[PDB]
Amino acid sequence: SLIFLDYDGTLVPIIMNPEESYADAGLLSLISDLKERFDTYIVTGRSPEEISRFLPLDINMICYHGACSKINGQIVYNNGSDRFLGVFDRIYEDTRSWVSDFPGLRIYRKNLAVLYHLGLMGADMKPKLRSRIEEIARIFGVETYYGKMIIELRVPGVNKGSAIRSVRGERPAIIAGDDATDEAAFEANDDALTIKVGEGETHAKFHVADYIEMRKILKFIEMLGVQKK
Ligand SMILES: [Mg+2]
Ligand code: NA
Ligand code: NA
Repeated sequence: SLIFLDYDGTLVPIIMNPEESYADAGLLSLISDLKERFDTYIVTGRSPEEISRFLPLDINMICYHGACSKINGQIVYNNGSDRFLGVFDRIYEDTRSWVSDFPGLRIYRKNLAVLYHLGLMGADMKPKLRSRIEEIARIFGVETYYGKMIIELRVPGVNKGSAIRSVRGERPAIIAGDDATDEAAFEANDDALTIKVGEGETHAKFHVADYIEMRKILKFIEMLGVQKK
């Protein structure tokens, strides 16, 4: 059957340095085993280049919250998102210097998104930075996402739920995630086995404490298949 797994905060912990989130041997073994028994999909806001190096396994992925997928190794742009490739290049070029204007600010460039991390930044200039980002968004016609210590410019209309729905249709599936974008995905796929990771109110059918418990559940599902055959 199908299994859709969010990456950050679901399979790995949320950390201050997101560029370091490579999968450890434990996760590599778990997913390696899991993909042998289930059609496995990593669903993330990360790019295919990121997940590909973080988790170098033979699995499918829905990236950028659905703007691009990597299926059977093929980079597949969805909803004509490739029309935005030149846009994000320009956005990065015109805003990369902000790292000096706002010491502490970190900018993560991706083909279809530019993520501004305010984690190490001073509090005082955040409202100013936020307004600058929104201005760039209006200028280039892109969409702005506000997360925890994060502000990301992305392709308008991306939606994890819709992307997942599009793949599974009505087929049975497991869907796991840790934040609002996943909560929304559960809503768009409420007939699936929804799993919430972390604290907070949720409508998921099952709930786990953290990525460690999440991994344990996946570990168990694997053992179930070993007996099942
Ligand atoms: Mg997450
Ligand atoms: Na992470
Ligand atoms: Na976690």
